[PDB]
Amino acid sequence: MRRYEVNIVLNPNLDQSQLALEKEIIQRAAENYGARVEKVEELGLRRLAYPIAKDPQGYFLWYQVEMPEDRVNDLARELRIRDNVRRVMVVKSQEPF
Repeated sequence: MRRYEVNIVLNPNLDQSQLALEKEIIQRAAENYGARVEKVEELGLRRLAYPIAKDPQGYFLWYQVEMPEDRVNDLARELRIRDNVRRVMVVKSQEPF
């Protein structure tokens, strides 16, 4: 197991209902791939470095997870297939919470 930060950008135009659903899907996927979700932060709306799906902003979520290294790429791939997920970036945790 190793600790990673998962940075997720979502469609900025979601209702709180839809948003809550997307977070539930993310957590189930992480658990299905063996991750322990240690911390979740809702960062909120930011201007993207470049527009995605023609929208210049995105709703940001950040997770600190501990999970097997061999499954990290499969989880990122599973997350990127939801239509509301605009961007996923996973980095190794340097200064964990």
